[PDB]
Amino acid sequence: EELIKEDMHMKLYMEGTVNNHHFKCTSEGEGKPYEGTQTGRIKVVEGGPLPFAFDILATCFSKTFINHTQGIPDFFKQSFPEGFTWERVTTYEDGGVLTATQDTSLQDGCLIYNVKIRGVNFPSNGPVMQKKTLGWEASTEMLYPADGGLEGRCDMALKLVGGGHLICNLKTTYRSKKPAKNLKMPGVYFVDRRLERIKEADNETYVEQHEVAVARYCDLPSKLGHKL
Amino acid sequence: EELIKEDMHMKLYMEGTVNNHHFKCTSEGEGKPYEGTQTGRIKVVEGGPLPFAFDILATCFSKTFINHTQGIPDFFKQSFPEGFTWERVTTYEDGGVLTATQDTSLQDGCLIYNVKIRGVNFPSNGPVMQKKTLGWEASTEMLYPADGGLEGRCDMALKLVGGGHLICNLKTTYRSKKPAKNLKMPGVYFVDRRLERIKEADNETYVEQHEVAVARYCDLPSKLGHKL
Repeated sequence: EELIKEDMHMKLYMEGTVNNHHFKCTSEGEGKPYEGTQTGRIKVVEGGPLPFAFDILATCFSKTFINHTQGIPDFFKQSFPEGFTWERVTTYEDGGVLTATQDTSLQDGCLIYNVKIRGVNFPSNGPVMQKKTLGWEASTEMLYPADGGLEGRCDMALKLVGGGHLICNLKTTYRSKKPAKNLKMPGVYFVDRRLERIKEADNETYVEQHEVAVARYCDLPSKLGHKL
Repeated sequence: EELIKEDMHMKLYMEGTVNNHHFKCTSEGEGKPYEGTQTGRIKVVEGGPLPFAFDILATCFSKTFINHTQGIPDFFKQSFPEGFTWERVTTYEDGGVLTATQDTSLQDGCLIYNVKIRGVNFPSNGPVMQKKTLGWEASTEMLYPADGGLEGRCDMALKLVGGGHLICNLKTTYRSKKPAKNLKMPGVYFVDRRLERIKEADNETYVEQHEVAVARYCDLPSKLGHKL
């Protein structure tokens, strides 16, 4: 955590496939890890233009930049210098499935991300393959300790050209590369986010994204103590 | 909404099956619809004792009692006197699937609920059929307008004897019995809840449950206006 400063930069490398279309991306950005804000500027550097909506890649581009306040133990910031990994399956209600695995490390004061994606069964006439999406609504992820790490569960709503939504479900496992001895685990908690597309160009082969993410425990009264 | 007073009572009838076990329940309770709090006292009146954890029925026992503040249009309170319905499928990560359909009406100043449940494929040696559960964690449901009504998506964590969790996903459709002409629809929003078992007796054939539920829009700054 002393390694995670008030301002920090990131660099990312990504490779993957979605329905038999291969691609690679890179990004660089910066943010304020304790305020929960960050910006990523992303280039598709192989396989552009992608034949699918860039939106389905948005959550692959940063858990160190969540505002955990001084009250919630921060699994992610605590993991440095060793870092941590995440592994996710996102399931779309029209059948698309996107798996992703990620490594986060700290090198020369810069966060370094390496992400690998594999998506299949996106319907050819669906909004993702037809590029009829308009970004994500805000969301809430529930995180809970499981087997020495954290698991996350989140349902997200993708805005559609024409006004509807297409929903997906995210199941994520977060694992620290630091021994359990050295981690204070949080209880069950929540991260509220708003991830927004700020800019794009050349048929989505350049995209700028911003996220704000703030953690909380449930602050509702408890009748089991306590309790308002 | 003038029909929904600061204190209101409820009565419920429930019938269903879970893995070839038939049962019926009734409940009666009261709450403060604008404060988002309620209590239900529930009896298993046929098929008791149930061979499964009562916890899987908990979310079948009340959307009128959500605190929507004065800022979020309240789909549920607006629906009266006609009322509304909900239909849900809850999918457990170990394979159990529970479908439920519900009618809410207002009769003589009392809310009346009629619920029908059908659950299948709960693993015989799983925590539900072995009655190794210890209640639910707090949760957040995302609600969004869809096709004249609202849909909800929520992931919940069931506490397990021994310390783990078993996760499930809830997909719900809420439909008003009042014509669209007469409803102000909310935008996408969130309901945070804490549902707690207060009391139980005679092998879970009597259960008292309390819920607190408070709605919010995402209050995080937006870089698309606006924006802190």
